[PDB]
Amino acid sequence: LYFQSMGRTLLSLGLLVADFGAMVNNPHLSDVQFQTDSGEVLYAHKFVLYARCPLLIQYVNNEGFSAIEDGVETQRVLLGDVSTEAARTFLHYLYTADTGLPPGLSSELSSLAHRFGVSELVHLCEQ
Amino acid sequence: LYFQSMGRTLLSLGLLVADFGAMVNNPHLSDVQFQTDSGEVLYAHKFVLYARCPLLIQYVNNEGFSAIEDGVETQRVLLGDVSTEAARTFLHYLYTADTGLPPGLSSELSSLAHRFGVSELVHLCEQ
Amino acid sequence: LYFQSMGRTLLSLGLLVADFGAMVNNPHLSDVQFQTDSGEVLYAHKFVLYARCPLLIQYVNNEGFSAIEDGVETQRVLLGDVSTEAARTFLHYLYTADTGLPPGLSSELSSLAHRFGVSELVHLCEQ
Amino acid sequence: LYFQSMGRTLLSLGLLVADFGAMVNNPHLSDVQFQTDSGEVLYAHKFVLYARCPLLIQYVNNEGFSAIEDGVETQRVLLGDVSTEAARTFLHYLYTADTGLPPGLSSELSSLAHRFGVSELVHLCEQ
Amino acid sequence: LYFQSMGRTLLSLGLLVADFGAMVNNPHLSDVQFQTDSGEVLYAHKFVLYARCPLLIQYVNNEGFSAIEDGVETQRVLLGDVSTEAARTFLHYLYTADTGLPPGLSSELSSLAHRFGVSELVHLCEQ
Amino acid sequence: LYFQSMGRTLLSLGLLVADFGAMVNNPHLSDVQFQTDSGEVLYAHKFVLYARCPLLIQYVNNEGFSAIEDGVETQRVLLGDVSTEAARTFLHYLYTADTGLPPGLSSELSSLAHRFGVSELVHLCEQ
Repeated sequence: LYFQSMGRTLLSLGLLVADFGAMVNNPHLSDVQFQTDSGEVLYAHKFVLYARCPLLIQYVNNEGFSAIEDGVETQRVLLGDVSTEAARTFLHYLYTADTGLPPGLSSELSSLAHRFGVSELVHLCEQ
Repeated sequence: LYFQSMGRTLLSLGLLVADFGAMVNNPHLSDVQFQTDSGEVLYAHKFVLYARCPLLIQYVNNEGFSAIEDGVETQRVLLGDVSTEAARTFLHYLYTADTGLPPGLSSELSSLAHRFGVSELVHLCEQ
Repeated sequence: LYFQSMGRTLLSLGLLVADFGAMVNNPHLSDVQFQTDSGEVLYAHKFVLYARCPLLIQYVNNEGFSAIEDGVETQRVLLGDVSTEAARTFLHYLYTADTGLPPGLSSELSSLAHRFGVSELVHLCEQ
Repeated sequence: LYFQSMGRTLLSLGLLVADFGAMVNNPHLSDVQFQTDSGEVLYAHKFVLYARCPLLIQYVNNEGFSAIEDGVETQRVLLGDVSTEAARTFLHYLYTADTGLPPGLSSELSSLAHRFGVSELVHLCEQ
Repeated sequence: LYFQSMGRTLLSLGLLVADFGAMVNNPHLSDVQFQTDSGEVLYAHKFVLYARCPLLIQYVNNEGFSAIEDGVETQRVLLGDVSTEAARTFLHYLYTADTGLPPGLSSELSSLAHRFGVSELVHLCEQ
Repeated sequence: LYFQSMGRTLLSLGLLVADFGAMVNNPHLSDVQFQTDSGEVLYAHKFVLYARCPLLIQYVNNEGFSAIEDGVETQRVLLGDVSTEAARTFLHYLYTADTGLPPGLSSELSSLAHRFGVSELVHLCEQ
């Protein structure tokens, strides 16, 4: 039953990526956030960062700091020299593995990918 | 939504082939049957034969003849010089496009495929 | 030989769906037809309906009636409250498992799918 | 560049599922845990449960309670009438969408899937 | 690890076809060339022709002749009655197996494919 | 016609890899060969090496030397510190992109892959 079986497999995986995609920049259950030079804040989740990107969660733990936002404590991390759109796309990749990266952002993404050791994303950007 | 979309596609196609597979040698709605030299009768359906194999439905219409089985009229067709297992497998291919052909049968199948112009099945058998 | 093997598999399945697609609304070997409220008649084949959709063939057998068209007897079935285009698309799905459903029809299709228990098509329509 | 592109896509998705798979029953960053009738505790992460399974996170929030384990506070939730292996497999599905479910567990899984509205997993279990 | 494994597989194959594609009409290491009726010369490589197309390398060996171009000896072969674009596309297929054939060329390609026994390309052209 | 189209695509690519696979260690049209420390000679083809592996063809051109074998001149290259089986597998990868590498050879292959810059093969070996 190859077609039924592969069909179920792809469908399940598609639901999973849509489900985690809905958590990108989602303040619900967010325990970490990134502030970009524009002042914009991007909500994230240590779960994803730890699971997907050891250098990034290390940076969060070392360079992040306690902040109160709307009466709720979080770990804020400054993420400088990058557009908010590029930062958001980088998080989207960690959450969803989506390879459809906007070509206008490749330079930034590759810089992010490089800084935090996301080899696979470097390759996406070079290609 | 590539994964959801391809998943749904493969799943639907898998159901379709399982559904038509259940009609192979199924006397329900059968309006044609093949008698092999062993005396065994294989039930089939002109719908499939017409849609999938012009040379076979032509042979059915030209060489077939009226027969009564259990009080019900059908078109019986003699299909000589082939094992029942090979004939059954050939019908299975017309109904399901299943390419997993038992290697022990390839010579017979290829002969059937050749006689009735099923090019694609010839190729499966040579390979 | 994965690529040769999967290639042959997809190719065979593609031929099968094209072959059965050519039977949609095809009066040849048609033993059942649907009349829509517009007066348009859609030719079908009990083979497909029985194999693919138990609730639909049950409705055909229970609610259908004998009709003579061009001197030939068939089972006519009234299929009300649905456009001919939606009915035709529903049959196309039963014959081919094609998931590319015209978005303009999704409401009708979903109603058809629901009425005749085609779960998979309900899902296609919701998504 | 279809093959390079689909290759990169599947590879990225494969890394993602392996990365999240490593978080199944992983106490690191765990903010919720399930206690089964055997007394065994399964570590989980509200991030996944919220994103993937609304009925389960609702049950966690409503029926869960504060617990201290090794001096650290978490939300403990009793998950009765199910083997630990079945519970663990259910979490594995929420984290990874893996469809390769051990057949010995299908009855339990289907019961879990049903209770928490994971339609897709019900289907996997029936098939 | 199906997704990682198939991903690596497709990616490797994609690199291979891009690498050999870069050799189409590439004079580097060319030991055979085709002259079309326009006077245009197409560089090729006996390696590919021998491996992929027995009738073509046979024609090269039988009908080709020694030629000096820029002080370097090669085997020149006249390839008449075909546009350079069609000849180039035919070579591209032998080097890369690319099935995306420009529809404007199908008649020529099919003639080439026929003359040199490239069954698979005949089929691409008919379809 | 997705299934017919992808089927044709995979089938063509499968033929291509089988065709080039038949050239691995094939003395026909061989213009370069590798001698391993066991004394065994592996036939190769500069076409492939140039197209697929710049560092390897550079090594061939710089370190290779003229040799006469059975009265025919070739470029012989010493390839030390590696088993013949590992060397042969490395060539097989350059010719076919086959990712199914024998696990017993991964250390050698990775050393070869590293020495000649075949990044993709390094990754196959680490995984």
